Amino acid sequence: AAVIELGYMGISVKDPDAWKSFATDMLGLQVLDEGEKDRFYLRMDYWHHRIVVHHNGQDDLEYLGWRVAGKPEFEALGQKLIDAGYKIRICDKVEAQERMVLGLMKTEDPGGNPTEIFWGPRIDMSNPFHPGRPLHGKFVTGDQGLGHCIVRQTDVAEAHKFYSLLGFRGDVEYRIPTAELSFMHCNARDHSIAFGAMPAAKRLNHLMLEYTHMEDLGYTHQQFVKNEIDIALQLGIHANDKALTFYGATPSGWLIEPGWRGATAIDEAEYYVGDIFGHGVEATGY
Amino acid sequence: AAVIELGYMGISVKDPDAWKSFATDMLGLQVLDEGEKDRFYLRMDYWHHRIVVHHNGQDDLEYLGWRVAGKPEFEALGQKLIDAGYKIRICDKVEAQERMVLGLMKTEDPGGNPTEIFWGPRIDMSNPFHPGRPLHGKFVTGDQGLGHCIVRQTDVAEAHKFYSLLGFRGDVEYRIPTAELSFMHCNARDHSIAFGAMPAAKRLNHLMLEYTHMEDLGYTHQQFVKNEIDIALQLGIHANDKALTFYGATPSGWLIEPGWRGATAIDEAEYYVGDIFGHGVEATGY
Amino acid sequence: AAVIELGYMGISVKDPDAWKSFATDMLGLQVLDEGEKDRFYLRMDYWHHRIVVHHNGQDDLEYLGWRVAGKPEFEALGQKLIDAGYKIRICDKVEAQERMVLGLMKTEDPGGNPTEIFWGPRIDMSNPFHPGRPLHGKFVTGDQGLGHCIVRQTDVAEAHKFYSLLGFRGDVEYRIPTAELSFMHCNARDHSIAFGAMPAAKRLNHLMLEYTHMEDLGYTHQQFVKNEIDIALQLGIHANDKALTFYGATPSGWLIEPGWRGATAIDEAEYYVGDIFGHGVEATGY
Amino acid sequence: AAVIELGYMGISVKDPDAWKSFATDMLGLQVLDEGEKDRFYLRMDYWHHRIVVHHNGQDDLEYLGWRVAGKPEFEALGQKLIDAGYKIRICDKVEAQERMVLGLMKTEDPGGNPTEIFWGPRIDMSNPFHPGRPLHGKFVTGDQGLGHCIVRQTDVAEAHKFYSLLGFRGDVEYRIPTAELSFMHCNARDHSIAFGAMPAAKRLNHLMLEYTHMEDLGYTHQQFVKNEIDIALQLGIHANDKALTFYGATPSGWLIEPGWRGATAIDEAEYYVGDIFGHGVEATGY
Amino acid sequence: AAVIELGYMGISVKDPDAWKSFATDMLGLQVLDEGEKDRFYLRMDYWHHRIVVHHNGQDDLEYLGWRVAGKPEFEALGQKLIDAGYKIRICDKVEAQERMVLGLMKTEDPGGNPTEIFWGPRIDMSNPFHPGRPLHGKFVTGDQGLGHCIVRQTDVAEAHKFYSLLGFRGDVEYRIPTAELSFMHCNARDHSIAFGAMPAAKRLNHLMLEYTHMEDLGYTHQQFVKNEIDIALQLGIHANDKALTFYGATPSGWLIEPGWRGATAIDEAEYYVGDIFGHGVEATGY
Amino acid sequence: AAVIELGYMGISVKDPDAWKSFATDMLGLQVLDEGEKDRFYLRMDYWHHRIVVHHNGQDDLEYLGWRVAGKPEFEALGQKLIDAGYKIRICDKVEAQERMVLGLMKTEDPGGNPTEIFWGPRIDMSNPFHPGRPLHGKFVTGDQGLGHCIVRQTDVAEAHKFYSLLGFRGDVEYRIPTAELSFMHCNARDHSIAFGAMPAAKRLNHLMLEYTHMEDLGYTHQQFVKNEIDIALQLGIHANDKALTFYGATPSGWLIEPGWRGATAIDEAEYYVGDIFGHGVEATGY
Ligand SMILES: Oc1ccc(-c2ccccc2)cc1O
Ligand SMILES: Oc1ccc(-c2ccccc2)cc1O
Ligand SMILES: Oc1ccc(-c2ccccc2)cc1O
Ligand SMILES: Oc1ccc(-c2ccccc2)cc1O
Ligand SMILES: Oc1ccc(-c2ccccc2)cc1O
Ligand SMILES: Oc1ccc(-c2ccccc2)cc1O
Ligand SMILES: Oc1ccc(-c2ccccc2)cc1O
Ligand SMILES: Oc1ccc(-c2ccccc2)cc1O
Ligand SMILES: Oc1ccc(-c2ccccc2)cc1O
Ligand SMILES: Oc1ccc(-c2ccccc2)cc1O
Ligand SMILES: Oc1ccc(-c2ccccc2)cc1O
Ligand SMILES: Oc1ccc(-c2ccccc2)cc1O
Ligand SMILES: Oc1ccc(-c2ccccc2)cc1O
Ligand SMILES: Oc1ccc(-c2ccccc2)cc1O
Ligand SMILES: Oc1ccc(-c2ccccc2)cc1O
Ligand SMILES: Oc1ccc(-c2ccccc2)cc1O
Ligand SMILES: Oc1ccc(-c2ccccc2)cc1O
Ligand SMILES: Oc1ccc(-c2ccccc2)cc1O
Ligand SMILES: [Fe+2]
Ligand SMILES: [Fe+2]
Ligand SMILES: [Fe+2]
Ligand SMILES: [Fe+2]
Ligand SMILES: [Fe+2]
Ligand SMILES: [Fe+2]
Ligand SMILES: [Mg+2]
Ligand SMILES: [Mg+2]
Ligand SMILES: [Mg+2]
Ligand SMILES: [Mg+2]
Ligand SMILES: [Mg+2]
Ligand SMILES: [Mg+2]
Repeated sequence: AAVIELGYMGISVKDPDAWKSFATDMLGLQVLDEGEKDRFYLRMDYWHHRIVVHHNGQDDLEYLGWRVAGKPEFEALGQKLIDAGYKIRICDKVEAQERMVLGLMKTEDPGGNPTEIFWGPRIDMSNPFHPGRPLHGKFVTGDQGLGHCIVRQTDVAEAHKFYSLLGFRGDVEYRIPTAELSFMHCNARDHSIAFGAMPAAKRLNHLMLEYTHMEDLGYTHQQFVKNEIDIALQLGIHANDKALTFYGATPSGWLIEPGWRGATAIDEAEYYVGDIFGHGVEATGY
Repeated sequence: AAVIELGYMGISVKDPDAWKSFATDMLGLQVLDEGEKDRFYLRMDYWHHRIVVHHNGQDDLEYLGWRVAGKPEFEALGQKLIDAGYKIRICDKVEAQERMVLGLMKTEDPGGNPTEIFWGPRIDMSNPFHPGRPLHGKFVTGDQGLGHCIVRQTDVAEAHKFYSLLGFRGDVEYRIPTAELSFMHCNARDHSIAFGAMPAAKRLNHLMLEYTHMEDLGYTHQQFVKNEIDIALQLGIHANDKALTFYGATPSGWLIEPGWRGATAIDEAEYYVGDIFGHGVEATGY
Repeated sequence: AAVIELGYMGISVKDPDAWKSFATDMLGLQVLDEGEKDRFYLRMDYWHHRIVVHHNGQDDLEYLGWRVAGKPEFEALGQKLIDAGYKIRICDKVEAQERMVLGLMKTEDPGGNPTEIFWGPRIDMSNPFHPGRPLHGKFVTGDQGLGHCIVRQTDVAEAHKFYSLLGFRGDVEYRIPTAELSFMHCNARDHSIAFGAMPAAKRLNHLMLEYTHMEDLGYTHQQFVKNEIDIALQLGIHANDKALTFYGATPSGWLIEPGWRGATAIDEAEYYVGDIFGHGVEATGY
Repeated sequence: AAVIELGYMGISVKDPDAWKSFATDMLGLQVLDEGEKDRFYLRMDYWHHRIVVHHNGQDDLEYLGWRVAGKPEFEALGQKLIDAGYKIRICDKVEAQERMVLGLMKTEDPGGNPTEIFWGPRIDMSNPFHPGRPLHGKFVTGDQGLGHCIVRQTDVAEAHKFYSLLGFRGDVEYRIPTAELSFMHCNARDHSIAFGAMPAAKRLNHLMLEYTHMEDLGYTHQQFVKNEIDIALQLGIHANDKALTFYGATPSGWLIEPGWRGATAIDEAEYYVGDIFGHGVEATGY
Repeated sequence: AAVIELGYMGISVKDPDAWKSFATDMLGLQVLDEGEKDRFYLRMDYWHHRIVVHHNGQDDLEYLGWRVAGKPEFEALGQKLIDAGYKIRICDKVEAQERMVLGLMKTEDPGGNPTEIFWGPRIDMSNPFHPGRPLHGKFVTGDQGLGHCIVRQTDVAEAHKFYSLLGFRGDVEYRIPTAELSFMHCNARDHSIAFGAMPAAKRLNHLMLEYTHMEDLGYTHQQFVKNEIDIALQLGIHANDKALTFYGATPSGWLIEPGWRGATAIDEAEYYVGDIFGHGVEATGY
Repeated sequence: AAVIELGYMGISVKDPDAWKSFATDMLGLQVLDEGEKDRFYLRMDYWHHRIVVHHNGQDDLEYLGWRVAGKPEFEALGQKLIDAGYKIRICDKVEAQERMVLGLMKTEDPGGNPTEIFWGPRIDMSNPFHPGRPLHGKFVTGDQGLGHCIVRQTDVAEAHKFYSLLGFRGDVEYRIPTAELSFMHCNARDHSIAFGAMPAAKRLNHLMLEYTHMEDLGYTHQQFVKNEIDIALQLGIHANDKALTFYGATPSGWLIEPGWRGATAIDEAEYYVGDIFGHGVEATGY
């Protein structure tokens, strides 16, 4: 037992007001403002938060927060990382409290992406999720964590070694006429992290969030079209996770992938040379 | 495989007659009197008993009895405790027979709470449970054991180490504006033991018993109100176990927590800063 | 829609104290004494009662109480009986209140058995069933009513005509080397009333009561043997209802048939020439 | 409510000993000999019998026995037949007892096939089915009756009118390059009676019996091949009932159709111009 | 993985003809006679046999045959027994073929009961079970093996050590006012072997066989009563396995325990001081 | 975790055009021609292919391709084979790409059958299976792989050792009056590889392919009969896998076994001395 979900993530942004409107109106996320001068939160479920939005930022990813079941797994994984030669820091109580977790360690993946491992998230059971716009349904989180990210890597083999140590499984799932793309899971979500060896100006290529209801995905798509927000890739279904998704611009320039109907992860490695349908390029430059 | 349930407990009381009326009328427990001069039994199910009520007492907990599956697990856990430096005594046949078990060992937890580990409880299949008052339903026991207790500790870290060795799982689940409260499970019951570092005049803070039917919980609540018995904390739902419960005075001064609809234990550590609703203070001094 | 269950019955007895001990210890029925000088009640479930036990009696049946769904069905069946030439009396409020029902009519079946038709039984939801001895389970009642009775008839064809008018279905199900026995249902209970053309000193041959648990039936059987109460017919399984049952003496001389595992009534008429096994004569003269 | 199953049938044979061996070894039916000089019985289930085999016979069908639910349906259908101009006879008790039924009437269908309508078959629950050879499974009977027959008709429209009056449903289901074949159901069995306008030397073309297990059908097929019994039509699946079946000679010259996996009857009329596969002619002259 | 079922057993008898009639008529077992001069077989299911009945015998147990999953488990358990100091013999092909198994080893338990361990039983799928009398149902075998036996032991602790090594689980389950009785399982059958420290003239106290249907158990009971065969213990339900059973004499003097409705084995050790009901002594001297 | 399915196989043929017509018309496989001069593909499902058909061939098996879950299992099994003394070659990227897999190693089994182990098959999710003739259903593949093969062996013990190392389970399942036949599984398919010690001119005795629908199996059988293709063994059911199958000639002379309704593999070794029914010899010389 090691990493069990993508529990939270932090991003930094240059336009917090635009991000609040985008998150609520375009996606249906809930804005939680605790009156902090430099950040606010986005909720998806009973967790106090799933995304921390830092102000005065770089319009990129700040950290991914990977959950382990408890203290025993936290301690075991820490030692495992040390023994394998990785540089980690166990955080003090102030730093853990900043993230609202019971235990916290910080490191960087082989691509330079700041990576946090924690146990004991804060759950606000007294405060049920209340979406930023009316929703037919809710989000798929639970044992699948918040969603998935594709992040920049320079050495795919080293990236794979690192995430394997963290307890992820997966390998090259697409060979695109040849670019190889690798996808890894740490729970039932088909993938939680993925990467290839392509150049990228930003740490974060995209974040995928999953609705329980197709009606919310469709309405989200309609919101993007109505507000003339760039759709980088049109609606389609992935050969790996079988989800219906599209990719749209965020105010930070990296992409959001709203989706629906993701399939369960499998440990039997398969690869494909294309998607089931759709996901055609529309807006260029992403 | 180690401890699998809170199998029995012993308490001592100053007023056995009051305890008989309380147990039967207020809670629906069954009184079994085997004609012993110094004790009687309370039943909840087919077990010969779940609670031993000793006379001429201190109005506090006398022992918690933790079950293991069988002799192999009993022997293994005994040696484990010895190897870790804890002081245990394997009881002879007379002492085992007193508790009506096939094998028995005695120790104390780090807080000084007398702790028994046993295998092979006596089950009276010929003698079905017959509650002390008419019930709509029955009690939740089975693989969840009799209920849960909160007991006094002086060193939470040492307590955690001890119960971890016994096969329990769990950690700090509430941070209350800061008091930290730890809750541990050894089966599907969300918790069977819990504790914090607060001072306490008694070993036992409260015992929780769970009804299968909301109607019995409601009627129990009504019995407390009708008989003007102190309700220390009003009806509410816990963020951790999701049960509907209240807390009322017993004749011994420590609290009973009658409840309904407890959720299954989880190994993924979460924490909260408050309950879902209710559990407001009413009667003070508990 | 007409008669839907055997809702209650009244019996009269010469020895109420013996009947109280018998009902509680031998059968597990609940005694309810409302302080009336001339009667007490036996409960099986949430109904205020299922059996009224009148004192200063004849050790026989006093009345069968047949339930209809509501007032519309009550009125329709009343008129149906009148139109077919049967003599009925619609009872006033005092008489209805005596039986604790909202509407009541009285008549006699063609065999002279006093027959009541009612709607709106009193249900004491606040007062859950509490058996007269510890039980593993409870009784089968609900949409199947309290049980079944075999009652005396002089003209089977006329009896059949009467119960058919009341909404029962069924005919000759046994031809015994030749005695013909007829069995009729008004709900899922395989039969609620049955009869043949044999002579009988009493209105009531037997009453069948059904346990949910085989363990209670077995213990009941053991109670009869231990207390040296006559077993008229030994354990066996009926070809029609497939229940495991035996027949034992009551203090009134007519028989009780405790049983378990009755099958659902069928509208497709079948007959048999014997039972599946058992039901051999033991104590003679019943 | 009218006819609900093909309950029994009678055949007459010239070689009873050959029929006993055939029924037991080739089909797995149970022979019941009640010591009558002129007949024996074949069982398939708990019914006393499903087929009566008369000696000194014509090697053809003697009667089909159609069940109604009870006396009310029996009386109603009798009057219906009379009112429509058909000739029926209500049988006395001796004649009913010969067939082991509670009520019996006799007529002929428009093709001259002797037709009986009855209620109240004799079920020997004390005497479970015991097949004439070891079987993996048993027969499909229950609410589907014993099987189906194809019988001779001279006027298909009149036949249809008659069976419609009896409560059957169905029409032309095959148009074979053109011969029209009509199939009618009276319960979940896809068909219980069928016919066309072709000439036939015998009343009975074939009887279909259905096994619960494919292994028994296969072994039956193997028995026919091993004993060099004519297979008139090879294994195949019918477009209407979707059953896997073959057709083999009986000692009487008409055909048995052993089968497996019949589909539920439908009230929505369909037709086909051929079967799904197989049912090719092998032995000619049937 | 070690012993997974009681696969077969061998007994020797003085009166084979009496045993054939008893097995078929009284129990519904199938007699298979392969024309061997010194033995015949009893079947319960698709296995070639479950019981070997040797002639010219001692009216006692000859061997218990314990199945392991395959060759790897066979080899591992053999070495385990050798390493623990037990005396075993690996049988040659002739001896294995005598038992109709692919691999066979022979030893004796600490009580002197001949004990065989094997893999690869012969299953006659072509030859479905055909009971020796008509049955409503069949036997419970499959992953539960043929039944259970109680056998003589002189040293219960040594017996327990031996069966524990074989992969069984269980301990003292009854303390009878004090006699201790131990019961061990190797699959879902509540127990497959049991023993105490009481003296016994024979190796075998009783064999329990389980019907799928209560109707067959009842009819079996009726057969014993009708044929005036001693019933040593009357119908009752065991506190441990919850089965309805009785105990009757066999022609060899040891007891058969026909039963119905056995519960699943549990690894959590419980004990009782009596049964649920019944099992009263009738015929003495067993 | 080691081999998890028969993922693909390669055959070589002398008449590719005949094989195309045979595969499509007689079996319903899909022909995929990628324009390669020396080979084409047969599909059964979403995999790019299940069978590679090489031209200019020997009318025999060229290779069996055994799948492992992923790279870790591939590497572990490779080392396991090396450590046990087997000769393996890890293939370069060109060779892996030829088979359309992410990782590939080559060896020979002890019988000389070329054996490939791979991970990461190419799945064409964009290109759903389209059978070569209309089908009622599809093929059974998924976690059961493509089917099973019987291949030539010279030393059954060495063969068993090799496939055991690969993670297969199974042993002798038939003893035929004596020829011993061994059957091994690596997933839920009852067997994926089988063999005996009989002489064979070809590596491949037969390939079994399984339909989801009996109607397709029947139609396939009909196609063989219509086109006068040799049926070596007639329809029957295997005692081990319980499937309905027949065996027919392919254009290469080795046999295809089309079938339906295979049972789940079991780890508990059984043997038989014959099939359930059928599988009688028809066309000789196979
Ligand atoms: O390393 C792994 C992490 C998670 C899963 C997993 C968990 C639940 C469902 C599906 C896959 C599988 C893995 O091999
Ligand atoms: O420009 C990019 C396009 C696609 C991916 C990508 C998508 C899925 C998995 C791995 C990488 C990453 C990129 O930086
Ligand atoms: O979640 C994802 C799953 C699959 C692909 C993908 C599919 C085809 C080509 C490139 C990327 C991209 C994703 O972001
Ligand atoms: O130490 C442990 C003891 C018991 C359970 C458990 C058992 C059943 C359901 C849920 C949790 C989980 C544990 O980690
Ligand atoms: O006065 C007290 C109040 C609350 C708890 C408590 C409740 C739940 C878990 C741990 C400690 C313990 C106390 O002694
Ligand atoms: O069973 C229990 C679960 C949770 C709490 C609790 C909740 C909030 C604050 C303090 C204690 C107390 C309990 O007795
Ligand atoms: O007159 C009738 C009364 C009751 C039922 C019935 C109701 C429920 C289940 C089974 C039979 C059927 C009848 O024909
Ligand atoms: O002496 C009697 C014996 C049996 C029945 C009886 C039992 C079942 C149905 C109908 C009548 C009625 C009697 O008066
Ligand atoms: O409820 C009953 C069901 C069937 C019979 C019966 C069975 C055989 C012969 C006589 C009566 C008697 C009953 O009291
Ligand atoms: O006249 C009819 C007789 C029987 C059925 C029937 C009953 C059960 C299942 C399917 C069809 C449908 C009819 O229209
Ligand atoms: O020679 C015959 C061939 C076929 C049928 C038949 C089969 C099915 C339905 C209706 C008639 C009837 C015959 O007399
Ligand atoms: O039960 C039957 C269902 C269908 C046909 C049939 C099918 C095609 C042509 C002719 C008869 C024949 C049958 O005996
Ligand atoms: O040694 C053992 C052998 C068998 C079972 C078992 C298997 C299936 C169901 C219940 C218990 C449990 C054991 O501890
Ligand atoms: O005479 C005897 C009576 C009972 C048992 C027995 C029954 C169950 C378990 C263990 C021993 C064994 C005996 O030899
Ligand atoms: O299978 C058995 C289960 C339990 C007992 C038993 C129960 C009470 C006292 C003595 C033996 C005896 C058995 O043969
Ligand atoms: O070596 C083995 C490989 C596969 C299975 C298996 C997997 C799924 C279902 C049934 C058997 C069992 C084995 O012992
Ligand atoms: O001629 C042959 C006949 C049968 C098998 C065979 C079939 C199943 C399993 C193992 C071998 C192999 C042969 O070479
Ligand atoms: O898949 C198969 C399963 C069983 C046998 C078999 C059965 C009996 C005798 C010989 C081979 C042959 C097969 O090809
Ligand atoms: Fe994505
Ligand atoms: Fe609590
Ligand atoms: Fe009755
Ligand atoms: Fe037919
Ligand atoms: Fe027993
Ligand atoms: Fe095969
Ligand atoms: Mg994946
Ligand atoms: Mg917890
Ligand atoms: Mg009836
Ligand atoms: Mg039809
Ligand atoms: Mg046990
Ligand atoms: Mg196998």
